[PDB]
Amino acid sequence: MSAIKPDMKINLRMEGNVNGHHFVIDGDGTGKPFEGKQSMDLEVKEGGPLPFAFDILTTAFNRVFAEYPDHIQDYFKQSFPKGYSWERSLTFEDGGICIARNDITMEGDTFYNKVRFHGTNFPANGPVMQKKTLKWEPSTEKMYVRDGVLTGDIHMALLLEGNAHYRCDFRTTYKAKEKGVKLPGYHFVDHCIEILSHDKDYNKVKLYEHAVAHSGLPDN
Ligand SMILES: O=S([O-])[O-]
Ligand SMILES: O=S([O-])[O-]
Repeated sequence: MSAIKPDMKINLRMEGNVNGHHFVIDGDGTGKPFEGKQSMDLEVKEGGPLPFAFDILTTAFNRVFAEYPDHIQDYFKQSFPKGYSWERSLTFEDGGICIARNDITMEGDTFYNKVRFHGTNFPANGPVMQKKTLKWEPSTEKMYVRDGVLTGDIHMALLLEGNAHYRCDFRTTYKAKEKGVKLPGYHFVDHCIEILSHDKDYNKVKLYEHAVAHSGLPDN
């Protein structure tokens, strides 16, 4: 009923535009759905070298890849073989705003990902456009249903030069392709995302995420 393997390939193409700058990015990677770990090699095919911080894009490059325990419904693994899509708002504290789409589908041992990323109102002297971002801090997503739709909220923070932080609020909606796929209870998903290596101008990046679901206190 699932057909999600313990090892899967990941195939991804992103087209997008931030502060007027258009780009295209390709990803080929591998992951381990049931351990909640994945890794990806990203390559810019148009719009390079990007005039903005690469970190803003990186959560755009699948909650399938998260370790769900048994007492929590796993909507993402239950949305296959047919797949699902998500939509995200990234509200930055200094007025920068991004919206994002991923349409996720499966052929054999490979997830396919049609991704769209649009950003604006980023200040010219901000960390994004000055490229002063170091990494996303690990996070904790909250998952809840709001009018028959699974929703994730995250207080994200980008570490900057000098250990300052640049805030971002995520809200993501998640939508199974198949009707009447069972919504889960209110729960959490810890994340940690990480650029493992990158070339100088970020035309080549190697990314890794690790995520695990939990009920919160007292259970976790
Ligand atoms: O857990 S992360 O730092 O690889
Ligand atoms: O479950 S709480 O009340 O400790």
